[PDB]
Amino acid sequence: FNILLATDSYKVTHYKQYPPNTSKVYSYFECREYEETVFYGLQYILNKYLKGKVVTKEKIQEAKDVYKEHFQDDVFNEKGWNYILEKYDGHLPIEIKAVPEGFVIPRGNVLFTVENTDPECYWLTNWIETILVQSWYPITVATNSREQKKILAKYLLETSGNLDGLEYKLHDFGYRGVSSQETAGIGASAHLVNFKGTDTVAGLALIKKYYGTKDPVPGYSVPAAEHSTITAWGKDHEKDAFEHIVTQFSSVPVSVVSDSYDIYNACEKIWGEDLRHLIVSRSTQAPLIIRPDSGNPLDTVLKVLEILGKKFPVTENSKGYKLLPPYLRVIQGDGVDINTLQEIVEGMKQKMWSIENIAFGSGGGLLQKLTRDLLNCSFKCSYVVTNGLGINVFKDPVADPNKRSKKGRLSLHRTPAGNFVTLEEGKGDLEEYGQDLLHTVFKNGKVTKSYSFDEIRKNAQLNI
Amino acid sequence: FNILLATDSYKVTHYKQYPPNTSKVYSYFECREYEETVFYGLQYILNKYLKGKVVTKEKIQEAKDVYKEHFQDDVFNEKGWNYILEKYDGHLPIEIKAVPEGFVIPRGNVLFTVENTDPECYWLTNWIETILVQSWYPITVATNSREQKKILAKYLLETSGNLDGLEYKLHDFGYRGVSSQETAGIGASAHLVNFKGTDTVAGLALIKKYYGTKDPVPGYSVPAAEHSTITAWGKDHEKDAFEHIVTQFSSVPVSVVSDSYDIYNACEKIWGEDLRHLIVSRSTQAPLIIRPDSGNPLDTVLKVLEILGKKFPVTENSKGYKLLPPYLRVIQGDGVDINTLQEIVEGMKQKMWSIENIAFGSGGGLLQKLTRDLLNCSFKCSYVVTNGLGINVFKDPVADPNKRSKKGRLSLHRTPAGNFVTLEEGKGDLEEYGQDLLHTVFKNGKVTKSYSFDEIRKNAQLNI
Ligand SMILES: Nc1ncnc2c1ncn2[C@@H]1O[C@H](COP(=O)(O)CP(=O)(O)O)[C@@H](O)[C@H]1O
Ligand SMILES: Nc1ncnc2c1ncn2[C@@H]1O[C@H](COP(=O)(O)CP(=O)(O)O)[C@@H](O)[C@H]1O
Repeated sequence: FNILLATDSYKVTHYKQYPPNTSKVYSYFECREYEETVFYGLQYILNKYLKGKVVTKEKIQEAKDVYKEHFQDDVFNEKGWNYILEKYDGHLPIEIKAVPEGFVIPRGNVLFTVENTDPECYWLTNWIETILVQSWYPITVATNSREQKKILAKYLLETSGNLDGLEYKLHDFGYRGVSSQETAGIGASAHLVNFKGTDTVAGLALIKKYYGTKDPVPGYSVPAAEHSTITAWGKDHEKDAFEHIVTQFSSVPVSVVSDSYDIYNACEKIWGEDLRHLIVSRSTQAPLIIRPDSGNPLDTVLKVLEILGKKFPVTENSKGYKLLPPYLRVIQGDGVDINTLQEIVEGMKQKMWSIENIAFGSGGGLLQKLTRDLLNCSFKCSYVVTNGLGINVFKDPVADPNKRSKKGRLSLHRTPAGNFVTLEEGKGDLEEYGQDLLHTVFKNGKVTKSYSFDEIRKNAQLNI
Repeated sequence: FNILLATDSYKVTHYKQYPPNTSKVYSYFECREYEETVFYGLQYILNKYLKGKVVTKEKIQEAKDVYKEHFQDDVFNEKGWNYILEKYDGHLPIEIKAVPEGFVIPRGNVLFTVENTDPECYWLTNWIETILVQSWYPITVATNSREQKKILAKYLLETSGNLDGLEYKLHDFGYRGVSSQETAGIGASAHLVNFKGTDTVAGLALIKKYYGTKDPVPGYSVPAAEHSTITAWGKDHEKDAFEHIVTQFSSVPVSVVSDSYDIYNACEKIWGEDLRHLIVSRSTQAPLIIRPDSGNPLDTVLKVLEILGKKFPVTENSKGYKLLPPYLRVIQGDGVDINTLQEIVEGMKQKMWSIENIAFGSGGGLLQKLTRDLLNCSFKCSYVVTNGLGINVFKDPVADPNKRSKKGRLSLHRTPAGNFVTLEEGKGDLEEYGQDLLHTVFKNGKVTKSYSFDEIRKNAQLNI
């Protein structure tokens, strides 16, 4: 990895575009006015890409050669990078201040600020915009995950009277459905800010390396069939496949994909009749989890539940909602995103089914179907010093007031009612609103302030 | 990077789930029935992740320990993995056959197949599903980028009578808008199958390392302002910003974001009067490229063109469409995806503006707003050998015929009319349909057939 090659091409020329005698460029990240965002993921970037000796004589030469061909010209700022190498032993002269990770913050508030700490390196702040802006992704995954947890909590409370099991109710199965290995680890770690369940091993390793937890792992999984392990038995042997699998995993929970040929038949005749004896013997600590995986997600779930309700001993919990026996559960892993999750739980509640009966798996919906537009993640310059004079800078496009950016030096504060406000134009120096909530997390090549994953989870909790 | 840790967790238990006495699991990848897809990206994954000695004792222990905590149980198949270490010096006993990269293939056809080459390794075919299915992403980016190129081609032809500059009409600005560094490089390279322009330099490194071109670089870029380099001058000095930049880059094309404050004023009064003299003197090889970046994408483009056509000498081309002077162009980079690109060119044609006038930048729309669902990318088992008998396996969910998978051993053929057919149930052996288009690309830890990026581009060409 070469930081000199991890920027948008066109930023290679920007050092020639600033007003002459600019000694300072100060920029900020916000999610422009999903009402509140979880701040997560910056520390990963600081550690993996930004900290330490990131410039070498070989990296300079590599970038020189690449840009010569990419531009067919010599725009590359070889001198500026040589300066950083010689003066700072390749350590970036940059200060980054940030809200603590895990913090839940309303939209349109400053989340982090970047500035150069050497006047020669005015051009550096925005060189690193590209890399730092990728934090949109773990912010957005964490926020969307947390929004889903809010929905799950509402209906579990309504239908059961408590939140037992909540943190296992939405499980990450997005490994194959993301755009890369590196994305898999980052997104899975972001989901684990809110939940405990992941099939994406790389998330755990990222957390261990970049954040740290008290546990050996933050993420968990249970044995489960896939279509290949059922259909390999042949069409006429779906029952033999079912019986082999539940018997192989008779004392731990086991998920079994049941829609290979006919989901309604598998539930009513195979699970509900031929193999019933192997289900009702099972422990509360080791349920069979029936997995539909096709058809209309709500309609399938309701019909699966009605079928099981006629074949197995259903009870009524203290809220008046129907509850399967504890050795039997359902998981819906097909077509799950925030919208369909809401429809499924509302539709279950309407038909008097406890949210205790169900859990969810999500892949693309959880980790891939998300863009920087969802939270309007944006990084803009708000303050420059030119000729020793500091000036408040901003954009304000005529045709879109939503893209208006903030002015001057920024700080984040608690209001007297305990909400958040971002003060502009250096006004946080007036001290009418207490101390700035941003901390310096990076300075001159060093990470200066850090958070364990446990602090992060704590910060990201629902009100409850 | 540990391949034993690069699967969905639940797959760890699948060696216990297949029928006893199974010696072969054969699986295939298709984009289930955007009617034709560009097959691109597998060769990256083969080289980075799959080839050579991928198993070591250290990797085995690491996996063993992680899995003990994740599952809170001993389910990891140490014996299977140790067998591969000792018998094959850690090389994967797997054969993969694939259609050549760059091939454009209709929906619902086999694109690659995977099988174990040693009966002891039956479980390995689907171990590596997760990592292989990640090919959905470069497949999908290349396909969606080619589809935008068809739209571009159509309207450029209709409005100008040729395709000059087509390969430069859609520029990749998606670096900051993707989910990670790795995605950035994979996505940029997939876009370069169809176009020449990227600001994501990692795409170029990937292509050189994994595919190779006779070109010194496969992608190119031009000097461009951002809001920071314009707004830094202060609100009253937009004109000085503009002036400084076009003078810095007088002899090459230069793109200037013009909507910081009021794009309509910038075009009419700043470019159109104040700085008109610095524009009209410019070379055809070095235009000013005006960049709007807000408002309704179509409306803003049209109004920008209306303003400019009143301040600058418009001609009418041989097809009757209006054309700005060669020193003056426009680039829309805001809000651009396949849908809006189509609306803009059609809006332009309706108002009698040539598509020669415009180029497009796309970020999230190009590299991030895509999922596995768009082309229904799917990997499924179609054939097993159990007790020395081959059986044809498939799924066929009652409620969703779109999810029916293919049966038996598969091959891809040219039809007599020159289309594609996938033969099922090993019927390709009857040899009624000429050569199987799938070629072995991986066998037993070695990459066996490679494509340069040059063949890939040639294979992915438009009809025209
Ligand atoms: N064991 C499991 N439990 C719950 N959901 C699962 C699951 N295995 C797979 N899924 C669901 O199915 C997705 C993976 O898609 P598949 O490759 O199994 C089916 P298809 O996309 O080929 O039609 C996951 O992202 C998840 O939503
Ligand atoms: N030089 C340029 N030419 C064309 N489009 C550009 C561009 N620079 C940025 N863009 C467009 O804007 C996207 C980057 O978003 P920005 O951070 O510049 C504005 P915002 O996202 O904060 O509202 C790029 O992916 C691209 O579509």
